[PDB]
Amino acid sequence: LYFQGSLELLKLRSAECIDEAAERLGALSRAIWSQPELAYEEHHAHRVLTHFFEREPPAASWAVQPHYQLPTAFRAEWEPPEARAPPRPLHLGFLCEYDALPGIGHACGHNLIAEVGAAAALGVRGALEGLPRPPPPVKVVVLGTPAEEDGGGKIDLIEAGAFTNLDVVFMAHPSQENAAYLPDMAEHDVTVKYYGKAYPWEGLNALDAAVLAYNNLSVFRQQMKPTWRVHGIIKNGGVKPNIIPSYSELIYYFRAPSMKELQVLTKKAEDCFRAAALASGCTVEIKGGAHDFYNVLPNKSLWKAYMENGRKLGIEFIPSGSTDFGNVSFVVPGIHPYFHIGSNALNHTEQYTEAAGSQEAQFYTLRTAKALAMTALDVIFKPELLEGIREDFKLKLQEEQ
Amino acid sequence: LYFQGSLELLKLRSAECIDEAAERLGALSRAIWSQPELAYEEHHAHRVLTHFFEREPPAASWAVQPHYQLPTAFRAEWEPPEARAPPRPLHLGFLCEYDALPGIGHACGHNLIAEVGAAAALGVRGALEGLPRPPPPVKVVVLGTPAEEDGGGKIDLIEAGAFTNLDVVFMAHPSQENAAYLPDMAEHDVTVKYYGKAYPWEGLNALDAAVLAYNNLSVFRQQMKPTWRVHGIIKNGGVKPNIIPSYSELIYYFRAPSMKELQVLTKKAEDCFRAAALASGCTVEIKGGAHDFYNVLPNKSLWKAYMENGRKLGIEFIPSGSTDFGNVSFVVPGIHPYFHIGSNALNHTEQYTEAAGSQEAQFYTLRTAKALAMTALDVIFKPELLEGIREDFKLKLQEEQ
Amino acid sequence: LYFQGSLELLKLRSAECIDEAAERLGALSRAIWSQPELAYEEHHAHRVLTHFFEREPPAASWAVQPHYQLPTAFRAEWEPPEARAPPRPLHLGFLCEYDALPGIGHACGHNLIAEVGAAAALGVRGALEGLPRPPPPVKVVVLGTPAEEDGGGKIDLIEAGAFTNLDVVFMAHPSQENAAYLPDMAEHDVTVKYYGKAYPWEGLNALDAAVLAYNNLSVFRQQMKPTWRVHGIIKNGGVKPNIIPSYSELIYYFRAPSMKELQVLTKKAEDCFRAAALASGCTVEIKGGAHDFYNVLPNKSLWKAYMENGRKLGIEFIPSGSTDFGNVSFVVPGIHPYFHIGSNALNHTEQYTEAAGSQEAQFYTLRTAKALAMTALDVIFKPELLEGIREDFKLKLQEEQ
Amino acid sequence: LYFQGSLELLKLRSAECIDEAAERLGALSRAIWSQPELAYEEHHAHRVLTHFFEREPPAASWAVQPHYQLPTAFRAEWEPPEARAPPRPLHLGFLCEYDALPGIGHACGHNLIAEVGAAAALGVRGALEGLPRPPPPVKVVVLGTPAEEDGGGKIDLIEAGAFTNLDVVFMAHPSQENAAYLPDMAEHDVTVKYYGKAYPWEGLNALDAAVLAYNNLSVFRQQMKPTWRVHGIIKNGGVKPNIIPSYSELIYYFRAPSMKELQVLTKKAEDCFRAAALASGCTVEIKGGAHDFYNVLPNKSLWKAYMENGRKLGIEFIPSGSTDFGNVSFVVPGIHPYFHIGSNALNHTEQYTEAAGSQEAQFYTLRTAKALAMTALDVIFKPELLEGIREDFKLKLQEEQ
Ligand SMILES: [Zn+2]
Ligand SMILES: [Zn+2]
Ligand SMILES: [Zn+2]
Ligand SMILES: [Zn+2]
Ligand SMILES: [Zn+2]
Ligand SMILES: [Zn+2]
Ligand SMILES: [Zn+2]
Ligand SMILES: [Zn+2]
Repeated sequence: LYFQGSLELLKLRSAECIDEAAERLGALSRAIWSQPELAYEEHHAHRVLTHFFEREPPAASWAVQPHYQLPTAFRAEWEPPEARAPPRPLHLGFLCEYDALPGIGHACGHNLIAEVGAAAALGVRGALEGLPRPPPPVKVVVLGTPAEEDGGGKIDLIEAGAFTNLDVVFMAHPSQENAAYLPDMAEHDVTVKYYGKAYPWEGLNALDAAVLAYNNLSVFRQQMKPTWRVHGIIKNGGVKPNIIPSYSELIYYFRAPSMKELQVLTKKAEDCFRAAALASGCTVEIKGGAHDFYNVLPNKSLWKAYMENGRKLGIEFIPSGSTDFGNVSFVVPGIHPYFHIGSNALNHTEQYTEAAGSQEAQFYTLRTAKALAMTALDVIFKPELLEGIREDFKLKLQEEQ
Repeated sequence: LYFQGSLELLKLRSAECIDEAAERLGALSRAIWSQPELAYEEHHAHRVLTHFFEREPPAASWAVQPHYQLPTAFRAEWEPPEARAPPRPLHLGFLCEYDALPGIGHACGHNLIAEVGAAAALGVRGALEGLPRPPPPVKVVVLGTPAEEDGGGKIDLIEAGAFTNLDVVFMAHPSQENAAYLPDMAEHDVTVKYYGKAYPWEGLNALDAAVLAYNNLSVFRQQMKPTWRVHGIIKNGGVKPNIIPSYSELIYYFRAPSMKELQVLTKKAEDCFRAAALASGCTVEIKGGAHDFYNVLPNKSLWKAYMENGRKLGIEFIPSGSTDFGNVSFVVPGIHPYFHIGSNALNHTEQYTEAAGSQEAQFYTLRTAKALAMTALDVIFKPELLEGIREDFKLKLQEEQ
Repeated sequence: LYFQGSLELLKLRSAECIDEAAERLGALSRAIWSQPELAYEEHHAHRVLTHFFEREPPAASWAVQPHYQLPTAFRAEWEPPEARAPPRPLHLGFLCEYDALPGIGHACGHNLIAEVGAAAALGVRGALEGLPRPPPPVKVVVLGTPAEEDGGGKIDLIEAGAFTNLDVVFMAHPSQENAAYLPDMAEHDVTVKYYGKAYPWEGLNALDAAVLAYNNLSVFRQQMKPTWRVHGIIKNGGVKPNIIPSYSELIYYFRAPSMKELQVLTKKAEDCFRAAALASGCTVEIKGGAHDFYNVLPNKSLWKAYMENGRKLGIEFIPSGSTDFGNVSFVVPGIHPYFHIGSNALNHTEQYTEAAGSQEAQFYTLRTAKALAMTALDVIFKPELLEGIREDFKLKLQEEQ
Repeated sequence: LYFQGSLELLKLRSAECIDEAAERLGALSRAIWSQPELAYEEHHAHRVLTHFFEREPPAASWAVQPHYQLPTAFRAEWEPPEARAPPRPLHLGFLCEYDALPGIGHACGHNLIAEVGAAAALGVRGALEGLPRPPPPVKVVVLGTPAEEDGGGKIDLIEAGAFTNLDVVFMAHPSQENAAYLPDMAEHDVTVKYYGKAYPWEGLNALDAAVLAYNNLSVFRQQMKPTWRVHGIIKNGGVKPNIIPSYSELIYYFRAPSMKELQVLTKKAEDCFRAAALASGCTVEIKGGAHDFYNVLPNKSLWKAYMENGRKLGIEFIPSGSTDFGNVSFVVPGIHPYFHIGSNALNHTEQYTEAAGSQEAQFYTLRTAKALAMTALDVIFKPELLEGIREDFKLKLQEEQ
């Protein structure tokens, strides 16, 4: 309330600090949206974002590390520059995504994800910078995570230990409605290659193998759990009709709400692929993807605290697929709310690219960044909340084996 | 020629003896045709045929053994009753078939097969009975072989040793044209049963197994040798749609021109059946038929001698499927000529039953019986022919491993 | 409260009247459970239930009509016998089901459905019988509806106009948990018959038609809405392998949450069935079931009033498939709550038959009957509720076209 | 015999003229074999062959027309230069093929086909050049026909009228054995394209269409005539698994021994392709090849005359697929004998390329060219043969509708 240094007053400061930075935050979104770049090729977005945190006044007050582990990834850190000597500081992480989609551009609104992560972290710092009483030990960490749509850049960062010292991690994703949580499933990719032998009696038909595998999985759909998903293509199904195909290649991905269910679904698919080899006489290589994507672990305490802030900002509550943030949420407590940006268009369509770059989307983006920053302030000043986040994180970890 | 006791004169005697017996031979065909009986159920035909050889004058001059090994099989033997004491007699076999088809009756003309086997043997005896100079040691053996269309009664007789002491075996089969030999293939029967487990996620779908097996074999047809044949049905594909089928059953038969090719074809089918089990998660029982049918081994010497007789009778030369005579032809040299009976109807159709019982078919049946009997006389009096039959039989046996 | 003739006091009377009748209501359930009868064959259950309402004291105070429209259906009615002359009486319906399942008996607990419908109606009458002040014009109607698991006896009753004068209809169904509503989908049954022509070149393969139809639907599953369901069997897939099958027969049922979605799903299946005919060369008969089952329309006012009563009885809130009550709920406002009976066994399994007939299930059955009866009392004495039920019923009817 | 100007003496002259030209004919084969060129790209072979006939002494005695209708086709003509004025001259055609195979080179021995056509025509001219008595009116015509393995260059030449004035046409093809005729079937090519629409419920799956078409044809194989052939590939079966494929493409070719059978086979395939569209909901384009290849019409008189010559040369008598010579044989009487070249390797394999260019193949090639040339001499001097060829050609034309 009207009290010296209230949490409600710090929350107001962070919202004022975000409104003051609206112009240059909009420029940041425009720079990434206008130059769409694909996974691991986000060189321009990496330059724009590293320069953004280097130029925040005072110069070099954000400690920026470009090319952090990945060439297009980065890391920016800020803390109050004073020590006292008590005693573990709180580490709060904010993620920026910035990879686009082939052909249609930023049809997932990833330019706004970079903006919202930068804005939230800016707002937190400004609320803590305007504090007389020595501020609690906090480090604001920003991580640029490339290649969300393909590869999974967060996973490469996890393998470098980038998340081992974070206590909470925040990010947000533009969608069609406002929701503090939405079920993103685990995912496993696979590439299947069949090899036979090229009169047609003396023939092993690798095209038959591909078709029989397709038939095997198709009838299996009747026994799939209703939450499971299986999609795939025949990449190579022959070259010339006068030669019996001695090579075929399929590309599939499977999805399930948990890792244990995903392993069961993957094993039944493996049987379907191996059966086609047995029936055709071909040999088969089944090569899984480099990284499995994890389902997103929810955190009741963090989500309930986030919704209470958004309701004050005026957000009314009620996705794209699977994200490498699920791997993050398995090692650091986090939230990944989806927000609406003034459009009815669907994600990963051409009309969403229009909305993602529109002037009208800027209001909704900064508003949700305000909600993230206030939620970070809650964790900083409510120790009962921090233990609540850690309790919910520990319990959900056991239920996922 | 016009020489005392010429082979040409004995051949004429056998034709006269067959013409004299035309009336009662026609009655024999009529008795079997008018009362069609199925495999192993030919009780009436067994009575008619045993009574036929018992009534041939003088009474009991044919040594008849009813219920020989099988209830509806029989054996009849005749030899010149005088001994001399020299020295191995020649054993000449003639087979009678007499089983019909379900519903359509004697649509394969099996009544005429019984007639032609009885007639040939009658003609041989009459040619040798009217001989003054002590006749060469010969035993005429007639074997009633039931269950040709299903089961294979000749094979049951082979297992009892019925063919171990025969030197040559004769029979003939009514068809659409006249041919001393026609390619009957080997055959292997199989019954495939799938077992699963009965919400549908917790389900093993045995109907999927049947359909996937069908798909597996269907695409395999492109790589089958053009002489191979595969036919099958889904006998049991479920009972009620609201229960996931936990049981399915297929019935298939495979055909190939040789036993070595048939084993290769059977092994690829086995892979197709097992792949469906792997893809569906079901277990599978693959039960082969009680008896595999063999392809018919030709005998150049016997066939060339048969065609030379038929040409004298006026027969001009150029099938149903697979016959257990192929198993016989692997242990005794034999011939299985097909003959035309005055009709364009196809075997195993309703209109062939009409032809098989017609008066017009009697002329062609007795004519081909005349050709068989003269061919038997050739073997009896041409030792160079007998060794030629045995040489060709020995060589063909090696080529079939 | 402690007021002369309170609704809370009438609700207590109905619970006392149900407890007093527990012994003979248990006997009623035992009589149906011990003699399981199938659809349209429930002659013994029809006798037991008609005799039950005829014996309720005073004799013939329930007006019983046996063999109502169907041979095993019945109708029982009671009202206060006094007229006043004001003015439309309220008609309250209670349904009794009593058909079992082949082999496993009453694995859906339908004996308890008959009991709960009889008990609810008994409790309502006893609450209104013990009233001095002239009671509001009410008619309690009980309808025996045979053949729920097959055929749909309620639909036959709808076609006779049995529901045209009911204002509200009640029934309850034993399951695994307590829920005032659970989503039962619409359903459409179909029987598909393929006709071809019986050498195999001159052949139309009706078995191919069945298998191709199966393949057509199987790959379609990937594009089915996740709430849709398709299940089917190959009833007839051939008779003998040596005859090319000229006839095949499939039996399928489809489910969708609305009639509009069900028509779309049925049309795509029709394309899959017709494509198999085109590909094989066969003709096809597609024969839909005699009666389509409708999805169950919820009624917010009735369900919220029912849950408020159950909470007082001690019921804690949170199915089998599709029911012909959905057709009823489209013409009369109704509720179809599911209740737990002391077991973890699943419906339509052998172990549920054990629970359905157990002594332990009697407490839960009478308890839910108490909840239904009190809910009926709410409708009788709260005119604001009756209009609320009619408003919600009218609006839901428009959303379903 | 030893008679002035005997046909046997002219036949000897043609064999001597071919032996004298062995060195430069071998060089011709070597020039084409060492520089393999594909269909319609045979620029170097066109230069070599046109220069060959231009250099035959006396210069320009062969009237050479380069770039005849096609850029790599050619035409060379020779006749005795003297007129007499009687009266229609005999036109005798010899074809040269010279296109190779992708990757493996001249694995069909087409370099030897060019050689044998040049050699036969050289031998005919030399036999007629060494004649005093005015020679009968004959024109020797050589036609370079490119693109046999793809496209069908003879068909392009037929459409230009190149064959309308030929009386007999000769060519020969290296294989594994010596045969005056071998059954080459008719062929029809087709390209099938499926178009759908890209959540997956709102999806038309063009990949399903391709797979269902494959299933439709696969089960049809059981009812195909045993002489029919169907082969095909899935050229395009998707691009990325996360997008439902809205486009697929198949490439198939069908073969049958006659055009009437080929139309029936093509119509059943058309049904299979259209059924997949109906089942999937996609639209379909079925585009047949630019040119259908015809089966080769035999000519008993020409073949019997050819075998009588080859037997004198020492050839003992007893393929690759389908050839555009079948279209030629439908408008001009011709023969297309296959000859052995000293190898057991199969056509269109890497080891056949070795044999085709070997020194050992030259003897067999020149020998068969001798047989062709003597057969041409038979037609020139036996008018009874010419009418016999024309009678057999006319009758076979009616049997093919
Ligand atoms: Zn995305
Ligand atoms: Zn995204
Ligand atoms: Zn038969
Ligand atoms: Zn037969
Ligand atoms: Zn039920
Ligand atoms: Zn039920
Ligand atoms: Zn070739
Ligand atoms: Zn070629």
